[PDB]
Amino acid sequence: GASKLRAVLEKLKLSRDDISTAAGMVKGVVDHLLLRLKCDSAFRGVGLLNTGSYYEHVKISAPNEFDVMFKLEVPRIQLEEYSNTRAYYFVKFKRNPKENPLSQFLEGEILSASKMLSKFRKIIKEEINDIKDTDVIMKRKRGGSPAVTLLISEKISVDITLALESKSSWPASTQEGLRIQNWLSAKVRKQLRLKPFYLVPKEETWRLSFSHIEKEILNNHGKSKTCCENKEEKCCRKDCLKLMKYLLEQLKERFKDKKHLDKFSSYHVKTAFFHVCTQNPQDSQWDRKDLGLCFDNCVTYFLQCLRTEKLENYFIPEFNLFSSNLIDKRSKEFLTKQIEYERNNEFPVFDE
Ligand SMILES: Cn1ccc(-c2ccc(Cl)c(CNc3nc4[nH]c(CCc5ccccc5)cc(=O)n4n3)c2)n1
Ligand SMILES: [Zn+2]
Repeated sequence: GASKLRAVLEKLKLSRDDISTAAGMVKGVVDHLLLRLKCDSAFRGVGLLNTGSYYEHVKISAPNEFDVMFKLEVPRIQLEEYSNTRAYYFVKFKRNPKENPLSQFLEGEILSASKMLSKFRKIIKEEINDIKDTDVIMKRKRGGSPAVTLLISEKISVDITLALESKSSWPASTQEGLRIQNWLSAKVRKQLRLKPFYLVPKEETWRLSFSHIEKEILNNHGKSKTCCENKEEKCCRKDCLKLMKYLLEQLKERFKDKKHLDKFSSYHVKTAFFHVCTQNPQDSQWDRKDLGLCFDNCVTYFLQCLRTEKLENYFIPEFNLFSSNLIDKRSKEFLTKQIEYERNNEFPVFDE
């Protein structure tokens, strides 16, 4: 069955790597925003999350939809967990200078996201009109984040998310997360947990974000340090993740008229994939020749998650992305059946 999956992956590789002026239109827009933000008092320390993440694609079937993250370092940050949610936090300050750069967004001890987002939108709003280069128009749809969405000409779309960066130890609710010890090693888990973490808005609560960790794992993904560095140990982890992402997008596109799959997104698929990486830590369990079987492990596991309504966040295991209060039974049963139909029909959404 690996023949059809290879073709899907090769078509997908060709649209990725095909010459496109898109990422260059995005970089120029972003560079201007960053310069204008930087000469403002609240945003002096603003920058891009990854330098080279102008062409950062969440949607693997839409090469004109980009997603970028602007970060702002918050020293001496004081976090308070909201309502035992494990993942949502009030942000207050230890306060070294009474007025650090973010003072103008406080309400009491607590940092206001809505007010910080409003000034961020407005500054960006005042630089879009200033643009003489290309056709740029922004759209404000609710949710909190992705905060600002810019449309460059007819096809190019960019989501801009503002995130706070903290360089201190990850919050206690991550303690039992990142369960990579038996796969990538305990040492690697330590090195990654020494990296910063982020907070995005989503009640003026912020949500922990570990965006930046996926690139770190995906580029160094084997139990063997030489995974995918020769022909004797080529594995299919990356391809399985891409095929899972493309499955959800195609299903979401096929059923955009109904509402049942609106709660699901690629991070649900990413999460479930990395849980299978923990379950199956050996490179031999990810042999390239076994693409078809391995993809089926991933599908099977994700379907198990839907039916039991349990999908643990990868960093904060007590958080169930599939709880009833987050996604109702109807939605999960609808997705379960659509995937079964794909699985038992040699995945028709791939040849279309
Ligand atoms: C986009 N959204 C909206 C809401 C949340 C959310 C909800 C609850 C929690 Cl408890 C958290 C905690 N924060 C969080 N959880 C993730 N999960 C992954 C996917 C898995 C992964 C990623 C990289 C390496 C290995 C596995 C990507 C990511 O950036 N985060 N960030 C995040 N997320
Ligand atoms: Zn590999």
